Amino acid sequence: PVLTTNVTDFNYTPSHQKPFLDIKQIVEMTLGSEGVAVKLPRGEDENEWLAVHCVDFYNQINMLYGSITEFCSPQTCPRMIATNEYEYLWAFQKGQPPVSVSAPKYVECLMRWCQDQFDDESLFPSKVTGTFPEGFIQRVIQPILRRLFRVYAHIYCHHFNEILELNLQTVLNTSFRHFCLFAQEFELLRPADFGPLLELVMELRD
Amino acid sequence: PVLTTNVTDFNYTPSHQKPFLDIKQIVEMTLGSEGVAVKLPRGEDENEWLAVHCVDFYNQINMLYGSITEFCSPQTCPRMIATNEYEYLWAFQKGQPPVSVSAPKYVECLMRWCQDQFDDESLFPSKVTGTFPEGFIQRVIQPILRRLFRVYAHIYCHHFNEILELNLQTVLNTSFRHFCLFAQEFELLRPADFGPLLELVMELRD
Ligand SMILES: [Zn+2]
Ligand SMILES: [Zn+2]
Repeated sequence: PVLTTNVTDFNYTPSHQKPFLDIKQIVEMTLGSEGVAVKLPRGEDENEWLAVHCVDFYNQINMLYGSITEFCSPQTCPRMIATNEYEYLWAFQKGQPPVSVSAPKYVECLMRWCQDQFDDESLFPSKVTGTFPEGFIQRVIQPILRRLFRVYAHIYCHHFNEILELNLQTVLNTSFRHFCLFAQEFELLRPADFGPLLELVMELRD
Repeated sequence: PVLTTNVTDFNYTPSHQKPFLDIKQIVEMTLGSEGVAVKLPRGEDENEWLAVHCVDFYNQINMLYGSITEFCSPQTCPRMIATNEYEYLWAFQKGQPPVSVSAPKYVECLMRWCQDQFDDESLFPSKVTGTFPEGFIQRVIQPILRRLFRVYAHIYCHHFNEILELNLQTVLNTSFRHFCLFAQEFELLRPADFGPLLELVMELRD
């Protein structure tokens, strides 16, 4: 949930997942940085296609957070924010009210939660002989995409300078563009799910 | 030195450094992947320019190894190799003969050794009022560049598929190209220092 208005032990720890098979200033920096597979194939299963890409998107965000993880600590980022207009909250026990947490605690919990869904055989069948549950796209895929977006939002609004230092602007913008086009093709994310990055999506998408 | 012919605890650990201030198959995969600041500025000090870029190159290699580190363990890569024609060795105590070690042990030792040179005030002055030692370029910069190259060699020859999975082919090729052009401009590396990547350098450089 969304609230709209030298210690290293507690930074985000990356983990790769095995394959399934103000805002105006921020956006101008993003576009200026550049100067320095979406459709379901015919005969292919939609759930499988969406499952494949959901694990792939997790892995791109894992690689991108991992590149800057030493710059995001509970002292640099005491709240999970995407500018001062958006704060994102985490519920530690399911069905309980979400709370304010530092950005790396948030990212850690969220990413480990995604891996727990990928690793759950009743959600993501790990054999050819398994099936997907009813409501898979709405009940599993959509919540995962909505949450992974919040990680992109924190990176762009609070760590873009570091991404630029490492020359990862094009990899970041390419991943995000593919994430947003994929969500559009299947109506997984709507304009409101983009929060502070709406203009970015308007520019990058096309 | 050069010899020419589920446990996770022992993979390479990344650490960012604060800013100073067969082979034919491998090369064709590299070029096909693409379809899916060098001169000293006027009035500027050469030692400073080379010191700045040496820490920057370390940081690009750190980010690139970090992206694939879970795929390089003492079981996947029991020797530090760049194809079966080149094995690179590490001396654990200075002045002693270098030995065979696993790739991630090698990379760990080498990168931590680079940081120890960057952090040594008598080599890399950490204030405006320090000076560089005599022989800086030959005795400090050149050995560091020669060693960092061996890390690029292992990545290209043994982990390129994983770099491709993460869409980092262009970032890898861009870093390596800039590394090789920088070495050419100042004669830091010679054609022999490139070992198995000579053809790659021939294609990428220009
Ligand atoms: Zn942060
Ligand atoms: Zn390896």
